[PDB]
Amino acid sequence: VPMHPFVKALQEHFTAHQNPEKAEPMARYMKNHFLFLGIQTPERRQLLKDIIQIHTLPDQKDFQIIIRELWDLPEREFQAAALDIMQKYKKHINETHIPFLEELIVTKSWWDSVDSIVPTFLGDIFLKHPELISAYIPKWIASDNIWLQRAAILFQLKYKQKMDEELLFWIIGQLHSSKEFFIQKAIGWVLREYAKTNPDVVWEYVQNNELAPLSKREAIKHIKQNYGINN
DNA sequence: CCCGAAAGTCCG
DNA sequence: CGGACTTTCGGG
Repeated sequence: VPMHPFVKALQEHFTAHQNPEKAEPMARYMKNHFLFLGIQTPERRQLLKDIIQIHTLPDQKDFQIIIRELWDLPEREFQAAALDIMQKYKKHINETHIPFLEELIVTKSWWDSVDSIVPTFLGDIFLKHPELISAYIPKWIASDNIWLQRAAILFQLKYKQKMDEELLFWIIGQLHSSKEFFIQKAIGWVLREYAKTNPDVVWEYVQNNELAPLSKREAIKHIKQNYGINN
């Protein structure tokens, strides 16, 4: 597939501002799973802005094409740009994009891309179409893929009073035995966050259900102050 | 300005 | 283990 001119312009502009000195620790921070150009977010967003000002944002007919082509580029900044761009097409995104979003989650996978995709884009879709949750979450949990499993945990992260508690706890129950850091941490996170909405329910859950020690400790990082730590 | 979050390192 | 600290980013 021939590169879209918008993507080529973006690649040229990013590459002209690369910083090899910054790229080295930036890559080590991601455990060297990715090449980096060495461009951090404030400049990366300005550089994207430059290209939009010159070329304009492509027609929505090319939205998914742009994202995939950026996803295929080796340096991590292009996936970060791709997520910035998807946000600009946000009002075109609906439930038919769930498989498209799945595929972004399982390719070039790490906590930075997956955390940017799940509580926002997928979170909004399932909030509007909760009947579709059961068409995906059971598969995600059963899959070998820890990022799909993390997606099942985190898609409700920002739901607050719209949280489905029964569902949340069922999902955690399914994954509480996982020895994977990124799963134990996501469980801790989502519980810590939901505790800001309903501390009593989270407290009761962690005191009476099995969790990895990391999950539990992270869950009660704040609300342990409200209940106390027994001798 | 601040704070809280993800990671990360380092230490007992 | 779990705590102290670090950077970057986003939101008040």
